[PDB]
Order: sequence, then C-alpha cells, then structure tokens
Amino acid sequence: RMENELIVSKNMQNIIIAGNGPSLKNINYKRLPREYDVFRCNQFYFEDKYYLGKKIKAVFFNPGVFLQQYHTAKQLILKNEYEIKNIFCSTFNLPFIESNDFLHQFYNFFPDAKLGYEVIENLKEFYAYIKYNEIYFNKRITSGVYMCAIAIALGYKTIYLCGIDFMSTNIKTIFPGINCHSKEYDIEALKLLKSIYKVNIYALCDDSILANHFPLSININNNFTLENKHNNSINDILLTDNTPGVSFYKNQLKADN
Amino acid sequence: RMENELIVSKNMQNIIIAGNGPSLKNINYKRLPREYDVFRCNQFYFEDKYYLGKKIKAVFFNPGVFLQQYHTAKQLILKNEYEIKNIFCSTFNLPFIESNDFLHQFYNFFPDAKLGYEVIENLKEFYAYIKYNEIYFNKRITSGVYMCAIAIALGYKTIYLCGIDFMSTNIKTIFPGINCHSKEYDIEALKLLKSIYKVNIYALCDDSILANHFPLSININNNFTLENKHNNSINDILLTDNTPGVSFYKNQLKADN
Amino acid sequence: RMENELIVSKNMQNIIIAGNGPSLKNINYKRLPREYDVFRCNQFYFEDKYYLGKKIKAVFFNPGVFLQQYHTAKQLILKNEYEIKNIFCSTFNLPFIESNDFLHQFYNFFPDAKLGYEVIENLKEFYAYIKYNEIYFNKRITSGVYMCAIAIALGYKTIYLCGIDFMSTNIKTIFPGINCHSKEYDIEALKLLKSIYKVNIYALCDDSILANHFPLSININNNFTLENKHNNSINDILLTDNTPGVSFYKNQLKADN
Amino acid sequence: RMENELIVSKNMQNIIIAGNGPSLKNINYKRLPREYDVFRCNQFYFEDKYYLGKKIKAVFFNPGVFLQQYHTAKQLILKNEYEIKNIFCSTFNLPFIESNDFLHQFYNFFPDAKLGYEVIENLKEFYAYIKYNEIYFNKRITSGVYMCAIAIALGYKTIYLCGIDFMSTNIKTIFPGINCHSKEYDIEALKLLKSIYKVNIYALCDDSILANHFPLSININNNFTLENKHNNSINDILLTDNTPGVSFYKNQLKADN
Repeated sequence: RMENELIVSKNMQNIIIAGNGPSLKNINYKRLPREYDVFRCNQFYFEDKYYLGKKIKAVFFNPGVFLQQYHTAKQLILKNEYEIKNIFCSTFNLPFIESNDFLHQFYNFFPDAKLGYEVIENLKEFYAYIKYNEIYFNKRITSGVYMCAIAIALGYKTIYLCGIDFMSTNIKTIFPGINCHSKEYDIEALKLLKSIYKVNIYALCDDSILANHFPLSININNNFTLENKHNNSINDILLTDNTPGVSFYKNQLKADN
Repeated sequence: RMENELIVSKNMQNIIIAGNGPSLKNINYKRLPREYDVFRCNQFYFEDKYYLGKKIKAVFFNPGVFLQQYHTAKQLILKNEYEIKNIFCSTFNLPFIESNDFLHQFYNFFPDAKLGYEVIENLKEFYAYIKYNEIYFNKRITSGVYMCAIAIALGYKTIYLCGIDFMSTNIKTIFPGINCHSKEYDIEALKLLKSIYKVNIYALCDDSILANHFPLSININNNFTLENKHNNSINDILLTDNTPGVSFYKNQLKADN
Repeated sequence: RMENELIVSKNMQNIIIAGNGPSLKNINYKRLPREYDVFRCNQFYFEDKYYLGKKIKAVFFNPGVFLQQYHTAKQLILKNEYEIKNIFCSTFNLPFIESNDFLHQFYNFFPDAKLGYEVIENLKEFYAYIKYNEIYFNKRITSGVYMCAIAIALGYKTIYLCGIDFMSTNIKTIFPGINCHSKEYDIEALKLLKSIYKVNIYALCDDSILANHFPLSININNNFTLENKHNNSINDILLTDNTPGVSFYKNQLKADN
Repeated sequence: RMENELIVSKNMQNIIIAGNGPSLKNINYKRLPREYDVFRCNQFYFEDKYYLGKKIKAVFFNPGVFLQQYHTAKQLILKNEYEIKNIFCSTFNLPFIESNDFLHQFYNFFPDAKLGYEVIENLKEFYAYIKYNEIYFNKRITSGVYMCAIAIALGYKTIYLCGIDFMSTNIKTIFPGINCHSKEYDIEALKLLKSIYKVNIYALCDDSILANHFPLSININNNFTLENKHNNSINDILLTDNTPGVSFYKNQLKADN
C-alpha cells in the first residue's frame, strides 16, 4: 500500500514542507519548482482547499495523538481524499517526551508507520544540538523544522517552506481540559541545518514573517490548479472506538504522563 | 526431529488448509491436487478419521492453550498418530492479545516451535491491514485465514480450503468457567490475500458456505484412502502435570489476563 | 589469560568427562587415549590427588553457587593448582531455573566466563528434548551429561566417562539450612546424544554401574603419573567477602528464589 | 562537530594522559614527544593555565556528575576555552556502579558521547582482571589508569603520564552533604597493561611519586608555551537548570542510589 522506505533519487531532490499557519493559503504558486514531493503535518486535512494538492509524500504526527491521527490518515486514504506514501511519528527518543512503552510498542501497533528519530539521528551534529538545547534549555523545534531535518536526512537538497508562521472540537473531547518553542530557535535551527548539510531553503509566501529570514523562491511563472475540498471532507481529527486494543493503548498512555 | 525452517520448493507450491468445521468430513477427495502439503490447526486430532492423512507439514495453536497443545502434539508424534514437521503459535504481536512475558519467554519454553507473527509480518500490506482492523474495529481473522496468510508468506501459490464453516471436557477442566470473528471479515481478508499476493484459493467441500465464495477445485478424479483413527487415539487436549516448570508457566499466564 | 572460544581441531576430538563420584579414584588409566582434553565440574578440586592431571580444558559450575565457584577457580589458577582454559555456567535458559537478572547480568559480572545454554542450544533436537522433559516431566540431566552435550556441540567425537556414579562445610555456611535427576534419564539422554550426533561414548572405570551401560574403553596399556595434591590445596569452595559488589549480587539472588 | 569514532593512525601513537594532581603544574615539558594527543579527565578545566594546551583529544567524566560535566564541556567548547574531540563517560558496566537506567538511557541523553566500557571491554584479559578485583576485593582503578586502558584499547602504544599523584563549591551545591582506590592497585594495573598489551609508559614529572615506578621520559629538549587561562574562564563544574529534561534525569538518578 504505502512505501517501505522513502528513497530520494538524485534526479528529484525538491521538497515542499508546509505547516498549518495562515500563510498556507497565501502560497505564491509561481515560485514552486516544476518537480517536488510534499510533506504535511498534524491537522493538515483541516484545510478547506488542496493548497498543495492531494499527493503527500509523507505526513508527520505527534506521539500524543498518534493513535487518532494514524486512524485519521488511513481514512483519508480510504476515502480518496489524499494519497499518503509515508506516515511518520515526530519523535526525539527522549524518555521525558516519549514513554518507553510508547516507543517500544510503536511498531507493534503501527507496523507500516515510521519513528522519525531513527531518521534524524543520522544528522549526528544536528541531533546532538537539538537534544542539548531540549534537555538543558527547554528549547524544542516545531514540526516544520522537524520535517526539514527529516527531509535533509533523507536526501532532499532544496527546501521550500510555507504555512510556517509565528476544528479542535474533537481534540477537546479527546483531551478534556485546557513555552519550549520560539521563532528564534526555529530560525537558528533552520540556519544550522543549512550550513551543516549544505542545502537550500526558500520561502514561498510573500507576506510571511518567514520571508524576512529566508529568500523567497524565484517567480518562474509556475501555475497551480487550486482544488476545493469536497463537502463531506474529513476536517477534524477522528475519534476512536473503545475496542479492547484502543482501551489498552489509552489506558497505558494515560498511566505514562 | 522436526524442521528448522519450513521451505517451499517452486516445484510443489500446493497447500491444503483445513479448519475443524463439519465440512472436514465432506471433502471431495477427487478435487485434491496430486501433490500437496497439509496445515492443521487447534483440536484437529479430535477427528475420528484421518480425513487428510497422517502427515502434517505444520500445525497451528493459539497462545492461550499453547502449553497443553505443544505437549499434545509431542505425544501425537511419539505415539505415531501423526507426523508433524512444524508447530506454530498463531500470533499477531499485539500486547493486548499476547503478553510480553509470553512472547519474550516463548522460545525459552518451546525451542523448536515457531511464532507465527514473525512469518506473517512479511506480508507488509496484509499485516498492516489486519492490525488496523483488530485495533480500531475489533475484527480478527480466524485460524484458517491465519494459516492461509502463513502459507502465502512461506511461498505456497495455490490454496485448497476445507473445514472452514460459519471433546472440550479437558478444556473445561483447563478453564473452570464459561465477537471479533465474522464470516464477512474472513472472506474479505481471504480475497485481499488473493489480490495482493497473486495466489489461487479453491474450496474442496461441495456443500459448504465457503464454496459460494471460492471456486470448488476441479474434479480431476483424484482418489483417497480414508483411514480410521485407532481405538485409543488421543481425542482431547492433554492435561499437564503441576511440575515446577508448568506451575511457573501457568502462574505467570494467570497473572497476565 | 583463558580462551575466548573453545575450538576443537579435527586432529584431536577426544574428551575426558569426569563427575565427582567414587569411580573417579578407580579410573583404569590404561584405557585412556593418548591424546585428550579434560572437562571437570562442580567441586572437582575437593579431589585429594590429580586423578586427571592439572590441565583442565573447561570447568562447569551451577548458577546457584557460580559466584563462589568463579572465585574459587580464579584462585585455583593463581595458586598454580590447576590450569583452566574455560569456565562454563551449566544453564538451560529456563526462567524457573535461572532468574532473568542472573542471565542478563551474567557477563557483566563474569566477562570471561561462558553460559552453557548458548552452546547446547545448537543441538536443536537434543535441546528440545531436555526442555520438554524438564518442563512437563520434571526430569533434568546431571552435570556429567550436561558436559557430554557441551563436548558434542563443540566438536568432540569420542567421549570417555569417569566419576559418574548413581567438604560441604563452606557450603553449609553459604546455605544455612538443609528428585529431577535419575540414573535412567541420564543413560537415556546419553544414548540419545550418541544416536543423534554420531559420537562414541566409553566408560573408564571397570567396577562402575556406568560400565554396565557403556563399553569400557580398550586397554591400550596407557600409563599415568598420579600426582598427589599439595598440603594446603584448596579443598573446599571459597567464601566471598561482603564487598559492595558481592552484597549487591547476593541480595539480588536471594530475592529471586 | 566532534569525532564519531576516535581512530589512532600507526603514524602517531603517542598519548599524553593527565590527572589533576599537583604534578600537573610540574610537568617537564622537555620530556614530551614532538607528536601526541591529550586525554584529560574530571575537573581538568579548574586548571589556571593551559598546562597541556587547548586541544584535547578526549575528556573523561564519571557517571555521577556526567549530566553537569557534559554540559560544562559543551560550554568549554562554545566559549572557545578548549577544543574537545571526544567525550567519554568512565564506566565498567557493573550494576552496583552504574544503574541500568543510566546505561540504557545514556545515548538517548548524550548522543555524541561515548560509554568507556564498550572500549575497554575489548582488553579481555585486563577487563576480567579489574572486574574480579572490583567485585570480590573492592579495588577500583582511578581515572588516570582508566584512561590508559582506553588509550591502549584504542591503539596508542606509548603513554606519558602527569598529574597522577597519591572549586568543589558548585559540587557542594550539587551534592548537599559530605577506599577502593590505592597507589598500589593503580601501579599494579598499570604494570599489567604494560606487560599484556606491550606498550610503553613514561612519567613526565621529575618530582612525582609516579616517577619512582615508571621511567621519566627522555629530555629531548622539547619546548612548550605555557598559556595562562583567561579571567572569566570556567573554573568550576557548571550547574544545570531545572528544565523538564534535567528534573526527569535527576529524579531518576536519585532513585537509583
């Protein structure tokens, strides 16, 4: 069904990495390269239009809601709303972020999914750098930056960013009840990825704060057909049924927190 | 004594997979291929006649009663009632189905046995498919389907089914006291195995519900000598003695439940 | 200091395996082969004379007293009483015999020692056979038989037995306070090792019960210099000091029992 | 940033190993070889002058304060006070010295660091020798000796010692509150490393007790520029902030003690 391993050919090393910020709807489609893969994260399906098309090379989800996101992704595929080749769980392999049970049982529950830390741990210098900042200074990169690192470790050489700026009703039912991230840390981490691994990073949204830090991609007069989402499109994270498997999973997660 | 690894030669890729349903006694022996291996499961020895002969390529048992079935199989071999080349424990490697202790101590207790999940986990697409259904929808395939997947992952290309329809006195003493399986899920899973791995699946029992879903094998006028079971044949699952090893095993199993 | 791996050359496949029974002093030295390695077990050093010389290829100790035996062996070497090339811990890798902590921490405490089960587990048929008998029937082979299996798995083809028949003051201080073994099981297991792995097994003591089951080796008029043990020879298992390491080890052992 | 693996070329096998004893300031710089790498340990940065320069091939820290030392080393590098190519945690892989959690989570917290025991465990004879002495006699080698073993296992053939003789205010705040090491054990262990692995060991300090046991290196009229440390040099072990990662780490360490 989906990819065993995500292999990047030296003939196509372009990747579009998108967050879910406002600028996602303000993409300058003329600046996109003619060839590219797309990385989406978290609640990307909440989008009312296919701002980056229906074919996603990889999606990224946080461990806290992986159970529901994994299920939501399967359904997005089954309902033909998106084509998803890979599903990653954005991880750092740190015991105070991901419990041992979670990491150790990950593949038992999600055999075709992938733990992100096994990919970024290869960026030895960058990896040691984010763990040092996390552990001793409480600084953590956001999903967009995490995806950039993943793209770099995988072999992409040119990155185009959008949606990086600086509904949850089902989330409210999932989590009954109501400072490590920062614009500066994100930028610094992005600049480090650039200088260490020699890759290019462009912005795609003309009026984004992001554009003040990275050069907007060249307007090569590219075109794009913006397709609107269907009426009954999944627009919120899916809830899970209390089956024996789900109750076992949730019971164990709750304990570890 | 028995096989280290079950290897299928490209010269003989026929496998007969049998459940213990009524249709087991209504096999149309003329439809069997001239060459084939046989897979049996659970309480197959309860059979009053050798409906499929004495030579079994592999037997399959559920973890819940593996201790007693393993012992029962050894005795079936020792008493010359059957020839058994492999013994599998039908597993999925899911913590809410098989405890960690069970899986982790499996080979320590049964060195010449085999964990089924290590075989079917290679059918990547099918594997992800049954885990998704199990975990999120409480749907589980039955032993016959499990055996089909095992046969496919091992290299068999043509499957012939029987005994798939849709005493326990020693079982009652083993378990003092008295919804995930379904005809539809089984069929769907079988059809998926067929379309993904390109194999053929035939029925062998003319008057079975199974025949309404899979094509009866061609009557090639094959013959079969139906041998009756001897008087003192083991016809019920064997009970174990409360040795230090068995009491340790049972004590730990009981805890995990 | 001692051997990393015990390798048997096809030029010398003779091994002398000795228990500590009475017949140890009644060895017919004329029957020994001209070339051979020696395996000793448990309290072999209690011997008042070097009934089999000072050079031992491997010694075997039970887990229950391994801590003290390991220490005792080191001292036997340091004091020049014996030359010991390998030290094995006779194990089966069964949780009701060896705790998980013991097995898992084994090499951390005894880096140059060796777990026997990692050697005999290669005798697949024999291994499955002893585990079946142990677990379901409470039958266990004795050290002499264990050593035979180890010798066979290592490559020796001809076995010569002695000391197999069918002080502890420091043992009494080690264990303050006061049915799985049998002559028949031992013989049967020895006969099985013979028929499965095609090796020869001879007896060396003319007046031993063992000689009624295995053929005495041919009197090839071999000679032997029986050296008496020195006055201050270690003749009892050594006691350990309550260092932080020993107290930690003993505290954990006690718990697991 | 720093080395993945510390490789010693056969063209440069000289290593300078220094403790923090008084003799560190009494080094006879004329005796140093023209080519060499340097190993420093523990509170080496407390030094008021660069007695061995600014380029350290590897630093060694004890597990008890690794969290703070790791952080201190990163800062020494960032502040340009020292160049550090490798960071080792001096370990023996013994459960009564290093908790299982510590060892098992080590790389998760310090991805670019290195566990020393994985290096010295290759000196099979020496390794078995120190574990035997530690466990049964409560004798442990000091950091200088530990570094010598590490250097030898890595490929250095000639060792030059200094600082081996026989502030903590931040240490007092780290550890609120106030017999296995010995001059004789250290010397004996050093002599053993010499006779087993055929390497040379020289002293560099003319008036050190160490010089009475190892030959002072030849005065080859070598020269050395003694650079004083800057005013604001880090001269005490750095304290860590109570971030979620640090509090998790410390909470777990405290438990295991």
